[PDB]
Amino acid sequence: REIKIEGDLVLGGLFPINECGRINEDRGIQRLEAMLFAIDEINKDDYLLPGVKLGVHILDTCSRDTYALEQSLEFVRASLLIAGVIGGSYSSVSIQVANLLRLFQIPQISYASTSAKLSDKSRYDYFARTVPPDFYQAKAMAEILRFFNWTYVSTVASEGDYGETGIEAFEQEARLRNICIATAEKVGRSNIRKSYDSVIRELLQKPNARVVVLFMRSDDSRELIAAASRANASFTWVASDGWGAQESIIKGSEHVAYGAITLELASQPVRQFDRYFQSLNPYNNHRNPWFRDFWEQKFQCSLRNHRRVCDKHLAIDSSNYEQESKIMFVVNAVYAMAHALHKMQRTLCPNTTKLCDAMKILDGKKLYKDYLLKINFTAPFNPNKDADSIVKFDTFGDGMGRYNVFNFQNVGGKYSYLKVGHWAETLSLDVNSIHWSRNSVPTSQCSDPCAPNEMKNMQPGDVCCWICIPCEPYEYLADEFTCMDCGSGQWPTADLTGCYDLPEDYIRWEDAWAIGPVTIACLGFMCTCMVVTVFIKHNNTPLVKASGRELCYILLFGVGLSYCMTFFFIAKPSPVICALRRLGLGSSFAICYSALLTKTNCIARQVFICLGLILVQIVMVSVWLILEAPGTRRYTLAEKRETVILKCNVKDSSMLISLTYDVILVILCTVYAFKTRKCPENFNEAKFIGFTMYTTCIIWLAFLPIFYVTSSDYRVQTTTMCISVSLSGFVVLGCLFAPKV
Amino acid sequence: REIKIEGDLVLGGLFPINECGRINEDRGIQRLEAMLFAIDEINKDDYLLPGVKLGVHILDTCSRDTYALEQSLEFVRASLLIAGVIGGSYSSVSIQVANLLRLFQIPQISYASTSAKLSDKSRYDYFARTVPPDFYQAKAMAEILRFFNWTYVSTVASEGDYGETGIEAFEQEARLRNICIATAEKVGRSNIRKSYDSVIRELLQKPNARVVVLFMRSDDSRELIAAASRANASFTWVASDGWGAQESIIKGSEHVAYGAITLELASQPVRQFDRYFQSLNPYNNHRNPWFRDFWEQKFQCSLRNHRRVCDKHLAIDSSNYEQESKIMFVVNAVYAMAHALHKMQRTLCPNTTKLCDAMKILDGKKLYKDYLLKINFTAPFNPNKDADSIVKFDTFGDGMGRYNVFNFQNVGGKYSYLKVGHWAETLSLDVNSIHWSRNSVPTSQCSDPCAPNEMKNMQPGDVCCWICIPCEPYEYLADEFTCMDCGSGQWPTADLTGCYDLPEDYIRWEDAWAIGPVTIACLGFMCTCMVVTVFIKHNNTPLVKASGRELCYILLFGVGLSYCMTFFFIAKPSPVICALRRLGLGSSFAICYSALLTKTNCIARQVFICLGLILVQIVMVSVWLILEAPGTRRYTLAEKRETVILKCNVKDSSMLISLTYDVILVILCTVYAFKTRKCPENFNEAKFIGFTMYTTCIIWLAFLPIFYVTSSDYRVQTTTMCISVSLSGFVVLGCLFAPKV
Ligand SMILES: COc1cccc(C(=O)N[C@H]2C[C@@](N)(C(=O)O)[C@@H]3[C@@H](C(=O)O)[C@@H]32)c1
Ligand SMILES: COc1cccc(C(=O)N[C@H]2C[C@@](N)(C(=O)O)[C@@H]3[C@@H](C(=O)O)[C@@H]32)c1
Ligand SMILES: *[C@@H]1O[C@H](CO)[C@@H](O)[C@H](O)[C@H]1NC(C)=O
Ligand SMILES: *[C@@H]1O[C@H](CO)[C@@H](O)[C@H](O)[C@H]1NC(C)=O
Repeated sequence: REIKIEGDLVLGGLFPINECGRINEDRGIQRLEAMLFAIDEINKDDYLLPGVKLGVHILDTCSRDTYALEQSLEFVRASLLIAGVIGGSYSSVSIQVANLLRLFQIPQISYASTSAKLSDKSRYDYFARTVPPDFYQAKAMAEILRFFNWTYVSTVASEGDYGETGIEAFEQEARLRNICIATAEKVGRSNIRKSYDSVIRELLQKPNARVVVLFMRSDDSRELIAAASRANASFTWVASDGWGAQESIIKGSEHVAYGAITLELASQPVRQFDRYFQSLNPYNNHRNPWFRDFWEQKFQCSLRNHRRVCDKHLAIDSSNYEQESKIMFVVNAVYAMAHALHKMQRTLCPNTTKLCDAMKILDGKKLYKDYLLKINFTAPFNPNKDADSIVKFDTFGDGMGRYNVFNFQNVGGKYSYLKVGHWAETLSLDVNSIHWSRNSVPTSQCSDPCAPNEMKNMQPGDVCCWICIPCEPYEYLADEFTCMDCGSGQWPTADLTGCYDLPEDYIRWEDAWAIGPVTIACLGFMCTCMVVTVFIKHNNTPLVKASGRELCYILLFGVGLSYCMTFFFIAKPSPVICALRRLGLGSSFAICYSALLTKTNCIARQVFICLGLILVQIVMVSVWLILEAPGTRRYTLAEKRETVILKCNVKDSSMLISLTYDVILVILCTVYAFKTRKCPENFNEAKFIGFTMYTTCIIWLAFLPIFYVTSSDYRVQTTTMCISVSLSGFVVLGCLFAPKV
Repeated sequence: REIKIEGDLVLGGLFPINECGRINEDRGIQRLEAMLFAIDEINKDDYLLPGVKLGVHILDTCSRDTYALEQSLEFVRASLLIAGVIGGSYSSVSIQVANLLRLFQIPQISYASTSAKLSDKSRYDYFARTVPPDFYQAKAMAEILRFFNWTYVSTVASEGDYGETGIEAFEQEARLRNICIATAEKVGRSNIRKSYDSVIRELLQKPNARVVVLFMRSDDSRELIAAASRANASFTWVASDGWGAQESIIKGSEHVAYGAITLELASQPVRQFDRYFQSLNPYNNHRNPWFRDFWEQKFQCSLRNHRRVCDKHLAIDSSNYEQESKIMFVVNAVYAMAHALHKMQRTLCPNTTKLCDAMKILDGKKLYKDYLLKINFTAPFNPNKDADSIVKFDTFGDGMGRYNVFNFQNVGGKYSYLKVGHWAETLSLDVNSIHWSRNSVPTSQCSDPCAPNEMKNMQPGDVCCWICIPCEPYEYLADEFTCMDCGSGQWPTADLTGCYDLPEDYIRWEDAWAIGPVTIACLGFMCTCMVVTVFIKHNNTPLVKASGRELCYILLFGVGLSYCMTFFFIAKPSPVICALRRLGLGSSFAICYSALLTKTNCIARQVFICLGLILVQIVMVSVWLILEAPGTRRYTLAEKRETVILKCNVKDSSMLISLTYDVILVILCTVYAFKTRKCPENFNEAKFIGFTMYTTCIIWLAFLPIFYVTSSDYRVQTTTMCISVSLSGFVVLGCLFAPKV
């Protein structure tokens, strides 16, 4: 089981064919028929090793680490001849052969070993890939979980030298663009969490992690899809090139990965392969001893007594297979050895064409410094040469990171893969053909964004998580993380940034006071109207002649003003109104004192009536000073969180100070009118004035101490002030008209 | 630089000597002079390979991975002779030589390679240690962070195949005994966090992680102590056997690790070593070419023109060195090869003694199945044979986990290590000789335990962290995580589990009422006393004869009872007292109705006085029914969070219902006594009774509507009820005595 065609030079090469059940049919013998294709297409091509036939010596690796070492001794046991192997297509296969070809100085060219450990050039100093490392693959998994703003993800990586050193470079590149990984764990096949149902349940315990980064190998992604359909669930499988663009890892679970996003490595494929690999039947196939049963296992044929025996019209056309992505890399990484062993011949022995004596030892260290910086044109089957087709190794012997972004679009019945994107500067994937799980762009964040009514961003200690919590309704949410207050008087709008002020109320609308006391004040116009018969119609009455005929024009005209000052208590507050209420209340109780205590010396006496007529302005001039000097415009009281009630610019004691200027003259009114409690003059002094000395001004000391207790203060001061003069309007001044007529 | 002494058989062995600056002097040539000691002590010992001389072929490893492979080819390049190597003392040295000795079937016996990857017997099937794995070392780091209850730790492990597979078995054994690791990171020498100041600052950003699990190698623990003293800080270094019991990793930082707890592997050392290694001078030392400059580098001597040249009286006694712990393991793991190559000779060729023809090929696979189950007595220098000294491999080729627990006690000036503990069942370390950092048993938990006044355990989503938060003061903290309420009436004690009830108040102490109204009631005894002159002294008065002489014994005796029912309003509430208040208040106002409305028909009238004398019990019999049928015991009102005020078992309307039974007879009292407002009989009816018809019962309708408004209800009903009868006690019944005398 090893090909041996002779040649003046020998190229090695060890390929994963077995897996020893299957022949692997996609990344296996579809690559061994490509490297052997290029060797068949070198010896015919002149000006590239002319006259020096290249022969190969190929062995399988059985897709296993410690079996590759037993097959790697077939090269070097003649050295204790080979001028370079073509590496191993897997990762753990090609690490622990570079730890044995290093000792004999044999160069190794891998073509798929995307691992980060193989750039430490102090240990593997004979290892140049033609595939970019996995640091440029975590960089395409941070810029693809930020173009969709997924933040709360859950990474899964297989154990070994591929996952654990390709996910330790993702956790140090997802904690740099604020991506919060929930659950990271191993899945590998040596007793960590080897039950695949024990790890698909852990990804189901989190309900808010629908984006799972599958950085696993090609073995633990056909046993994590065959264990994510039994224990039935679904996510958005974002996966590395372990999954890749393989249509044989998904052969029996075509509905659970129906929105998967995988990224292969970008390759414009070769177009002379499908005229060669398609024309290889088991009848005409000599060299490789694994191709004689490849068509047996692929087409399920036979050659013991199994199913349908091979008919000769069974070939491999484009209805069977699609050419693998990493077939450009196989024919590229074998010409790089063919450009090294040609430029060496142009240096050591340029006069001769065949193998000289100076190139018969094959100095390995000199072969690694004539080759590591060797750029070239291309694999010559791919056109657009200058448009990114230059094979070129870096200082570490790598390629350039060029990553297509595939998608598992299940649209045409046949569940096929489909390209959407790019890399190397550009995240250029177009969201118009990407199908998804449940046909929607999914979200995975730690906490949901909530309503902007009272919530706020409260991130306790980290960046990826927060919590929305209600705050006060009088505040505004300005900085979107802590709401702030605007103060009393103003109320925030629906935007929760600015606050709008409020007026007081419609005091004059009804309030059970815009119709009640003004109807009592509607009869207040009838107090002076009913007393107008004493005024002008019957001014020559003998009882009025013995009364204060000049005094009743002060005693009853202001009684109508006491029935008129309540009108200003219902209008809008203003310096023309609420300061006039300070001028009105002093004028209203300028009659209850000047017609009770003064009329004891006038109506129950004109030699001193000039001082009594000047007694109304005895404090009213000083009351004019307190109605002019302090602030007499407006105010606005603010109670608990909803009050804009606009009282005038005084206090309760300021009205009490004006109340003290007149009621003290009414306090000693009945004390100065207690002597005439039995003896009248015209049956009116002891019969009427003593009643208004007691009963009238007691109401002036009843509701007035209650004026500083109430809150709305609607009719406690408007009605009762106008109602208190109706006693002294009728029982002493309208009472005289009762026996008149 | 390789020892070669001949023999009929050959034992290998590769030791870490260089590091190529130092000769490492503790784990290096103090081991190579021990394996070569046992080979010098085998050929003299009969009955253990008799007549077959054992020769060694020893090479250095330079303490490096990929340099051991260039020296491992010196054994096997004659096979493309050696009958077994004695392994590599390091971890990464002895993994990637078992991946090359496996191919030629050569057994390898390590003696310090404590790693968990080397028990996967599908790959390294020619590798039997004599040191227990690292799964039994994480099991001694979970049971040592639970005996001190440290929970919030921060693990640090070096990169490679020792740390990352010895700390991935600690994180899966610290999340099993509730130990919450804060910061886990790599420190290894390939561009992860290779600045050691960048990782000692990350352990300083957490202020609550003073316990750091140092699972690093012997290289990143002399550059993490030489970078934890420059950027000066201190912790409690709990460290694996990378640190171990080495007194050369701490040579210049003897104060920063002064409370360190390290665990080596338990070994009762050999006692024939210090008679052999102490007697090896550079004059008499032939074989090993590294010992000729070992004493040059150890004693800082010379042999270009450096310091003090070697005098011949310079030897190595017990004042220089202490024998390493893993020297029992070197002489043990080389006799296991000597018991394998002896029991094979007793099987294949027992008739002859020397090497026969059947043992001249040295079948390697048969050498690994005659040996892997081979128990033996001991290395024969260690006594107490049956007391745990049996060399024995398990099914995976291991030892038994026996771990001493050292301590860096800096007590004697010379900062020496000191043993405290044990393992293999028992955490038996005794906390009486353990010095610490700052002489205290440290703590590292996520959140501190708080005061039990109002706090509670609030663990949001995890187990390792919580938060203490204050709750209500009327609740008790029962379950130590959520405080619970006990309800009104009872108040929790200092234990915050049980609640104690409260009485109401001392109502009769002062309350501005235990001296005020009772002094007014002290004169209440003087109302009947001043009226006693009308009672017995002057009962034959003509004004009293025209008055109700039989009626005043009902009108004034109950007036003293109205001055006596206020006494029950100050005593303790009870069915004898507060239900008597219901019987008293009806009896108190059985006089204000029967001497105002009834005395209008008696004192201002005996043909109908028998119905008036029966009018006191006209509703009092039904008032006795409501004083007997409902609940008449007690009650207890509970206001907001502090109130146990015990009113009697009625409502305010229940007293109002008793008030409605008598005051309605007093409501129509003045209406029935409004006719005699001008005409008296003995100048007492229209002059006194009409005053008590108006002024007395108006006070009965003044304070009684205020009795259901007050909260404390101290003197609003006790004083004013007794004060209201003083009007009808004096102005109508004491007023008649005023013109009498
Ligand atoms: C089955 O045993 C193992 C062990 C380790 C890895 C893998 C594995 O899945 N390798 C995958 C991913 C790959 N990009 C890489 O080199 O890791 C290349 C691509 C290829 O060559 O076709 C494979 C499999
Ligand atoms: C300097 O380069 C390296 C690389 C890897 C590990 C180490 C290392 O520190 N090994 C330490 C710890 C050990 N118990 C083990 O076997 O890992 C044995 C004990 C000994 O044999 O004396 C050493 C050093
Ligand atoms: C997150 O990314 C999505 C992807 O288009 C975008 O629509 C959205 O606006 C982004 N959110 C923020 C806050 O930038
Ligand atoms: C935690 O361990 C220490 C170590 O002795 C012990 O004293 C303490 O009581 C333990 N705490 C609990 C809650 O068991």
